[PDB]
Amino acid sequence: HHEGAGTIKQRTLKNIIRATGVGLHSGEKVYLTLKPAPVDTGIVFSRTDLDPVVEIPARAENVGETTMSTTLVKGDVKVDTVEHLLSAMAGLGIDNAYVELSASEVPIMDGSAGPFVFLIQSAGLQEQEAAKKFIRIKREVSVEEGDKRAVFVPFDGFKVSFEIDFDHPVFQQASVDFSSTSFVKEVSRARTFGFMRDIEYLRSQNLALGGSVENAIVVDENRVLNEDGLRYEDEFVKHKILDAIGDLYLLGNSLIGEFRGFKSGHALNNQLLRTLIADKDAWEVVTFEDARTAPISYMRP
Ligand SMILES: CC(C)(N)[C@H](NC(=O)c1ccc(C#CC#C[C@@H]2C[C@H]2CO)cc1)C(=O)NO
Ligand SMILES: [Zn+2]
Repeated sequence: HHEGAGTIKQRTLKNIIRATGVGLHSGEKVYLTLKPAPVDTGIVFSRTDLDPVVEIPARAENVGETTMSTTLVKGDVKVDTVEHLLSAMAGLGIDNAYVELSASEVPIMDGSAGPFVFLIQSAGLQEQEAAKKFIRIKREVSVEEGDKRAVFVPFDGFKVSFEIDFDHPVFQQASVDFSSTSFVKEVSRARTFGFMRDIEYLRSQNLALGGSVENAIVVDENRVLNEDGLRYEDEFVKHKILDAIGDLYLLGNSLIGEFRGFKSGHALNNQLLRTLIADKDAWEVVTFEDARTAPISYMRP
Protein backbone atom coordinates (compact mmCIF):
# COMPACT_ATOMS: atom_id res chain seq x y z
CA HIS A 1 0.00 0.00 0.00
CA HIS A 2 1.47 3.40 -1.13
CA GLU A 3 0.03 6.94 -1.47
CA GLY A 4 0.22 8.81 -4.78
CA ALA A 5 -1.72 10.63 -7.51
CA GLY A 6 -4.18 8.48 -9.49
CA THR A 7 -5.64 9.34 -12.89
CA ILE A 8 -9.38 9.49 -13.11
CA LYS A 9 -9.95 6.35 -15.14
CA GLN A 10 -12.33 5.09 -17.85
CA ARG A 11 -15.13 2.69 -16.79
CA THR A 12 -16.96 -0.14 -18.39
CA LEU A 13 -19.35 -2.75 -17.00
CA LYS A 14 -17.93 -5.47 -14.71
CA ASN A 15 -20.68 -7.96 -15.86
CA ILE A 16 -23.33 -8.31 -18.51
CA ILE A 17 -26.82 -7.01 -17.89
CA ARG A 18 -29.90 -8.46 -19.63
CA ALA A 19 -33.37 -6.99 -19.49
CA THR A 20 -36.66 -7.44 -21.30
CA GLY A 21 -39.26 -4.68 -21.87
CA VAL A 22 -41.37 -2.69 -24.27
CA GLY A 23 -40.75 0.31 -26.52
CA LEU A 24 -42.63 3.42 -25.36
CA HIS A 25 -43.38 4.51 -28.87
CA SER A 26 -43.33 1.34 -30.93
CA GLY A 27 -44.86 -0.88 -28.28
CA GLU A 28 -42.49 -3.68 -29.39
CA LYS A 29 -41.10 -6.28 -27.04
CA VAL A 30 -37.36 -5.83 -26.83
CA TYR A 31 -34.43 -7.70 -25.28
CA LEU A 32 -31.54 -5.61 -24.03
CA THR A 33 -28.03 -6.74 -23.26
CA LEU A 34 -25.38 -4.35 -22.00
CA LYS A 35 -21.84 -5.64 -22.33
CA PRO A 36 -18.35 -4.54 -21.35
CA ALA A 37 -16.29 -2.76 -24.02
CA PRO A 38 -12.61 -1.82 -24.53
CA VAL A 39 -11.11 1.54 -23.82
CA ASP A 40 -12.23 4.43 -26.03
CA THR A 41 -15.14 2.51 -27.58
CA GLY A 42 -17.79 4.85 -26.22
CA ILE A 43 -21.36 3.61 -26.00
CA VAL A 44 -22.38 1.79 -29.15
CA PHE A 45 -25.89 0.47 -29.92
CA SER A 46 -25.96 -2.96 -31.71
CA ARG A 47 -29.19 -4.14 -33.49
CA THR A 48 -28.67 -7.86 -33.05
CA ASP A 49 -32.00 -8.75 -34.66
CA LEU A 50 -30.51 -7.90 -38.06
CA ASP A 51 -28.19 -10.06 -40.07
CA PRO A 52 -25.63 -8.69 -40.33
CA VAL A 53 -25.69 -6.81 -37.00
CA VAL A 54 -25.83 -3.04 -37.44
CA GLU A 55 -23.84 -1.00 -34.88
CA ILE A 56 -24.50 2.71 -34.20
CA PRO A 57 -22.15 4.68 -31.90
CA ALA A 58 -24.14 6.92 -29.55
CA ARG A 59 -22.76 10.16 -30.91
CA ALA A 60 -24.28 13.49 -31.99
CA GLU A 61 -23.41 12.84 -35.60
CA ASN A 62 -25.64 9.72 -35.72
CA VAL A 63 -28.75 11.51 -34.35
CA GLY A 64 -31.69 11.22 -36.79
CA GLU A 65 -35.15 12.42 -35.73
CA THR A 66 -35.54 14.22 -32.41
CA THR A 67 -39.23 15.12 -32.45
CA MET A 68 -40.51 12.69 -29.81
CA SER A 69 -37.40 10.93 -28.47
CA THR A 70 -33.71 10.90 -29.37
CA THR A 71 -33.16 8.58 -32.27
CA LEU A 72 -29.97 7.30 -33.79
CA VAL A 73 -29.80 6.30 -37.49
CA LYS A 74 -27.50 4.63 -39.89
CA GLY A 75 -28.93 4.11 -43.34
CA ASP A 76 -32.44 2.81 -42.89
CA VAL A 77 -31.68 1.38 -39.39
CA LYS A 78 -32.79 3.19 -36.26
CA VAL A 79 -32.39 2.94 -32.50
CA ASP A 80 -35.12 4.97 -30.72
CA THR A 81 -35.45 6.48 -27.31
CA VAL A 82 -31.84 6.31 -26.18
CA GLU A 83 -31.94 9.21 -23.75
CA HIS A 84 -33.00 7.44 -20.57
CA LEU A 85 -30.43 4.65 -20.78
CA LEU A 86 -27.79 7.16 -21.79
CA SER A 87 -28.68 9.28 -18.90
CA ALA A 88 -28.07 6.27 -16.52
CA MET A 89 -24.67 5.72 -18.10
CA ALA A 90 -23.58 9.32 -17.86
CA GLY A 91 -24.90 9.52 -14.35
CA LEU A 92 -22.68 6.59 -13.20
CA GLY A 93 -19.67 7.49 -15.38
CA ILE A 94 -19.74 4.68 -17.93
CA ASP A 95 -17.40 5.41 -20.86
CA ASN A 96 -17.50 2.16 -22.81
CA ALA A 97 -20.24 -0.41 -23.44
CA TYR A 98 -22.13 -2.28 -26.13
CA VAL A 99 -25.84 -1.97 -25.92
CA GLU A 100 -27.42 -4.84 -27.91
CA LEU A 101 -31.09 -4.61 -28.71
CA SER A 102 -33.45 -7.07 -30.44
CA ALA A 103 -35.59 -4.28 -31.82
CA SER A 104 -35.44 -0.65 -32.85
CA GLU A 105 -36.47 1.00 -29.50
CA VAL A 106 -34.77 0.86 -26.08
CA PRO A 107 -37.19 -0.50 -23.46
CA ILE A 108 -38.97 2.07 -21.41
CA MET A 109 -38.91 0.10 -18.13
CA ASP A 110 -40.74 2.33 -15.51
CA GLY A 111 -40.25 5.50 -17.54
CA SER A 112 -37.17 6.71 -15.57
CA ALA A 113 -33.47 5.76 -15.37
CA GLY A 114 -33.83 4.07 -11.92
CA PRO A 115 -34.13 0.46 -13.16
CA PHE A 116 -31.10 0.98 -15.43
CA VAL A 117 -28.98 2.42 -12.65
CA PHE A 118 -30.08 -0.46 -10.52
CA LEU A 119 -29.26 -3.13 -13.06
CA ILE A 120 -25.98 -1.54 -13.84
CA GLN A 121 -25.01 -1.07 -10.23
CA SER A 122 -25.86 -4.73 -9.37
CA ALA A 123 -23.58 -5.86 -12.22
CA GLY A 124 -20.80 -3.52 -11.03
CA LEU A 125 -18.41 -1.23 -12.91
CA GLN A 126 -14.87 -2.01 -13.97
CA GLU A 127 -12.28 0.75 -14.04
CA GLN A 128 -9.95 0.41 -17.01
CA GLU A 129 -6.31 1.31 -17.70
CA ALA A 130 -6.75 4.62 -19.57
CA ALA A 131 -7.41 8.14 -18.53
CA LYS A 132 -11.04 9.26 -18.70
CA LYS A 133 -11.42 12.16 -21.20
CA PHE A 134 -13.72 15.04 -20.36
CA ILE A 135 -15.11 17.89 -22.42
CA ARG A 136 -14.57 21.23 -20.64
CA ILE A 137 -16.75 24.18 -21.74
CA LYS A 138 -14.54 27.30 -22.18
CA ARG A 139 -17.02 29.76 -23.68
CA GLU A 140 -20.67 30.41 -23.50
CA VAL A 141 -22.52 28.53 -26.29
CA SER A 142 -26.23 29.20 -26.67
CA VAL A 143 -28.88 28.21 -29.18
CA GLU A 144 -32.44 29.44 -29.34
CA GLU A 145 -35.49 29.00 -31.43
CA GLY A 146 -38.54 31.04 -30.63
CA ASP A 147 -38.94 31.13 -26.84
CA LYS A 148 -36.89 27.91 -26.39
CA ARG A 149 -33.34 28.20 -25.25
CA ALA A 150 -30.37 25.97 -24.47
CA VAL A 151 -27.01 27.08 -23.15
CA PHE A 152 -23.62 25.81 -22.12
CA VAL A 153 -21.64 28.03 -19.74
CA PRO A 154 -18.11 27.48 -18.30
CA PHE A 155 -18.29 25.96 -14.85
CA ASP A 156 -15.82 24.03 -12.77
CA GLY A 157 -18.00 21.04 -12.00
CA PHE A 158 -21.12 19.79 -13.66
CA LYS A 159 -24.48 21.30 -13.11
CA VAL A 160 -27.83 21.61 -14.91
CA SER A 161 -30.69 24.11 -14.55
CA PHE A 162 -33.96 23.75 -16.29
CA GLU A 163 -37.17 25.66 -16.55
CA ILE A 164 -40.41 24.55 -18.19
CA ASP A 165 -43.50 26.58 -18.98
CA PHE A 166 -46.65 24.48 -19.17
CA ASP A 167 -50.05 26.11 -18.61
CA HIS A 168 -51.72 23.30 -16.73
CA PRO A 169 -53.41 23.01 -13.37
CA VAL A 170 -51.02 20.26 -12.37
CA PHE A 171 -48.20 22.95 -11.91
CA GLN A 172 -41.41 24.32 -12.96
CA GLN A 173 -37.77 25.21 -12.24
CA ALA A 174 -34.95 23.13 -10.81
CA SER A 175 -31.20 23.24 -10.58
CA VAL A 176 -28.97 20.34 -9.78
CA ASP A 177 -25.26 20.43 -9.15
CA PHE A 178 -23.41 17.19 -8.96
CA SER A 179 -21.16 18.58 -6.15
CA SER A 180 -24.19 18.17 -3.78
CA THR A 181 -26.97 16.43 -5.67
CA SER A 182 -26.90 12.62 -6.14
CA PHE A 183 -27.88 11.74 -9.72
CA VAL A 184 -29.08 8.42 -8.44
CA LYS A 185 -31.14 9.74 -5.57
CA GLU A 186 -32.56 13.00 -6.79
CA VAL A 187 -32.76 12.55 -10.53
CA SER A 188 -32.73 8.97 -11.83
CA ARG A 189 -36.19 8.06 -10.52
CA ALA A 190 -38.00 10.84 -12.35
CA ARG A 191 -40.47 9.34 -14.85
CA THR A 192 -41.42 10.49 -18.29
CA PHE A 193 -44.81 12.07 -18.60
CA GLY A 194 -47.58 12.62 -21.08
CA PHE A 195 -50.91 14.41 -21.37
CA MET A 196 -54.07 12.51 -22.10
CA ARG A 197 -54.92 15.16 -24.63
CA ASP A 198 -52.02 14.20 -26.88
CA ILE A 199 -52.38 10.48 -26.48
CA GLU A 200 -54.90 9.61 -29.12
CA TYR A 201 -53.23 11.86 -31.59
CA LEU A 202 -49.94 10.32 -30.79
CA ARG A 203 -51.28 6.77 -31.13
CA SER A 204 -53.07 7.84 -34.30
CA GLN A 205 -49.52 8.40 -35.53
CA ASN A 206 -48.14 5.08 -34.14
CA LEU A 207 -46.42 6.90 -31.27
CA ALA A 208 -46.84 6.17 -27.54
CA LEU A 209 -48.07 2.63 -28.32
CA GLY A 210 -46.39 1.07 -25.28
CA GLY A 211 -47.24 3.96 -22.92
CA SER A 212 -49.18 3.38 -19.73
CA VAL A 213 -49.50 4.42 -16.12
CA GLU A 214 -46.96 1.67 -15.47
CA ASN A 215 -44.25 3.53 -17.33
CA ALA A 216 -45.31 7.17 -17.43
CA ILE A 217 -46.93 9.86 -15.33
CA VAL A 218 -50.16 10.33 -17.21
CA VAL A 219 -51.94 13.67 -16.84
CA ASP A 220 -55.55 14.48 -17.71
CA GLU A 221 -57.20 17.90 -17.77
CA ASN A 222 -56.61 18.54 -14.08
CA ARG A 223 -54.62 15.82 -12.35
CA VAL A 224 -52.06 12.95 -12.32
CA LEU A 225 -53.88 9.67 -12.98
CA ASN A 226 -51.29 7.26 -11.58
CA GLU A 227 -53.03 5.95 -8.40
CA ASP A 228 -49.90 6.40 -6.30
CA GLY A 229 -48.84 9.86 -7.41
CA LEU A 230 -45.44 11.45 -7.89
CA ARG A 231 -42.06 10.31 -6.70
CA TYR A 232 -40.85 13.93 -6.31
CA GLU A 233 -42.88 17.10 -5.96
CA ASP A 234 -41.06 18.49 -9.01
CA GLU A 235 -40.86 15.21 -10.88
CA PHE A 236 -41.68 16.77 -14.26
CA VAL A 237 -38.81 19.23 -14.35
CA LYS A 238 -36.52 16.58 -12.85
CA HIS A 239 -37.24 14.36 -15.85
CA LYS A 240 -36.39 17.13 -18.28
CA ILE A 241 -33.01 17.26 -16.49
CA LEU A 242 -32.70 13.51 -16.76
CA ASP A 243 -33.43 13.83 -20.51
CA ALA A 244 -30.80 16.60 -20.88
CA ILE A 245 -28.12 14.60 -19.11
CA GLY A 246 -28.69 11.72 -21.59
CA ASP A 247 -28.85 13.98 -24.69
CA LEU A 248 -25.59 15.69 -23.58
CA TYR A 249 -23.89 12.33 -23.34
CA LEU A 250 -24.08 12.14 -27.13
CA LEU A 251 -20.97 14.32 -26.90
CA GLY A 252 -19.27 10.92 -26.19
CA ASN A 253 -17.50 12.23 -22.98
CA SER A 254 -18.73 13.71 -19.71
CA LEU A 255 -19.01 17.44 -19.38
CA ILE A 256 -17.19 19.97 -17.30
CA GLY A 257 -19.58 22.83 -17.52
CA GLU A 258 -23.01 24.07 -16.86
CA PHE A 259 -26.16 23.45 -18.93
CA ARG A 260 -29.24 25.75 -18.74
CA GLY A 261 -32.44 24.72 -20.57
CA PHE A 262 -35.51 26.90 -21.05
CA LYS A 263 -38.39 24.89 -22.59
CA SER A 264 -35.67 22.86 -24.23
CA GLY A 265 -36.15 19.33 -25.58
CA HIS A 266 -34.38 16.74 -27.75
CA ALA A 267 -34.17 18.74 -30.97
CA LEU A 268 -32.71 21.83 -29.33
CA ASN A 269 -30.39 19.77 -27.12
CA ASN A 270 -29.04 18.13 -30.25
CA GLN A 271 -28.73 21.56 -31.99
CA LEU A 272 -26.77 22.77 -28.99
CA LEU A 273 -24.42 19.82 -29.15
CA ARG A 274 -23.83 20.32 -32.86
CA THR A 275 -23.14 24.02 -32.46
CA LEU A 276 -20.75 23.26 -29.64
CA ILE A 277 -18.82 20.66 -31.58
CA ALA A 278 -18.56 23.05 -34.52
CA ASP A 279 -17.11 25.79 -32.25
CA LYS A 280 -13.78 24.38 -31.23
CA ASP A 281 -12.79 27.55 -29.44
CA ALA A 282 -15.61 26.90 -26.96
CA TRP A 283 -14.35 23.50 -25.68
CA GLU A 284 -11.35 21.29 -25.13
CA VAL A 285 -10.72 17.66 -24.16
CA VAL A 286 -9.04 17.19 -20.76
CA THR A 287 -7.86 14.44 -18.43
CA PHE A 288 -6.96 14.46 -14.73
CA GLU A 289 -3.68 13.02 -13.50
CA ASP A 290 -4.83 13.49 -9.89
CA ALA A 291 -8.37 12.77 -8.93
CA ARG A 292 -7.89 14.84 -5.77
CA THR A 293 -7.59 18.06 -7.73
CA ALA A 294 -10.30 17.33 -10.31
CA PRO A 295 -13.54 19.40 -10.10
CA ILE A 296 -15.78 16.32 -10.51
CA SER A 297 -15.91 13.03 -8.63
CA TYR A 298 -17.60 9.65 -8.99
CA MET A 299 -18.94 6.85 -6.84
CA ARG A 300 -16.73 3.88 -6.09
CA PRO A 301 -17.02 1.31 -8.93
C1 LIG B 1 -41.69 14.13 -21.38
C2 LIG B 1 -41.12 14.11 -22.82
C3 LIG B 1 -39.83 14.93 -22.88
N1 LIG B 1 -42.11 14.81 -23.63
C4 LIG B 1 -40.90 12.71 -23.44
N2 LIG B 1 -41.99 11.74 -23.24
C5 LIG B 1 -42.92 11.47 -24.18
O1 LIG B 1 -42.90 11.98 -25.29
C6 LIG B 1 -44.13 10.61 -23.85
C7 LIG B 1 -44.22 10.03 -22.58
C8 LIG B 1 -45.32 9.30 -22.20
C9 LIG B 1 -46.35 9.13 -23.11
C10 LIG B 1 -47.36 8.41 -22.75
C11 LIG B 1 -48.30 7.75 -22.43
C12 LIG B 1 -49.41 6.97 -22.14
C13 LIG B 1 -50.39 6.32 -21.98
C14 LIG B 1 -51.59 5.49 -21.84
C15 LIG B 1 -52.83 6.33 -22.17
C16 LIG B 1 -52.61 5.81 -20.73
C17 LIG B 1 -53.48 4.64 -20.22
O2 LIG B 1 -52.72 3.73 -19.39
C18 LIG B 1 -46.30 9.74 -24.37
C19 LIG B 1 -45.19 10.51 -24.75
C20 LIG B 1 -39.69 12.05 -22.88
O3 LIG B 1 -39.63 11.79 -21.67
N3 LIG B 1 -38.77 11.77 -23.79
O4 LIG B 1 -37.53 11.29 -23.39
ZN1 LIG C 1 -37.54 11.32 -21.21
